[PDB]
Amino acid sequence: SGAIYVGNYRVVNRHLATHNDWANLVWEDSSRDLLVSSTTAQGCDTIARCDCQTGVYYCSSRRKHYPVSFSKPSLIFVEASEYYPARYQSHLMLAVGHSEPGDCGGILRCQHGVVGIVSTGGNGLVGFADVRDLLWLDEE
Ligand SMILES: Cn1ccnc1-c1noc(C2CCC2)n1
Ligand SMILES: [Zn+2]
Repeated sequence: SGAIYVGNYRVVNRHLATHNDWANLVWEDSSRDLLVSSTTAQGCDTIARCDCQTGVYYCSSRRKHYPVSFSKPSLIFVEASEYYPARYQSHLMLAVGHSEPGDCGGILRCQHGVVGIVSTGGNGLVGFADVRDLLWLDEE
């Protein structure tokens, strides 16, 4: 679990969205595993606007932050997970590192702020849902 809190937006894994997130829906995309909902209190997070391929992500299943190199956001085939089938996911960035299903929502951050959240795992890779293309998170 985990979320990005930017302005009055809450960014979560679409597969972990609550009834409240769906009841207060701003934007969702099953092919990115991303859902954004509206918040009452404003958020502490800034969004990276950058093409950085180095950063640090939180791994809840290790209680650790790991510096990683990661691929640019792409359309990637992902093997079946306990929360999704074997399928293509878009705007996905891969690095070498530990990602279990409960790691989804852990933040990946660079020198420019929040890059994305853990979305995929297994075979010693960790996939992140990029949010740096979502410029609209930075206003309204
Ligand atoms: C409707 N739509 C479709 C694709 N992207 C959007 C979207 N992005 O931001 C928003 C507005 C910004 C304030 C909430 N909608
Ligand atoms: Zn950056």
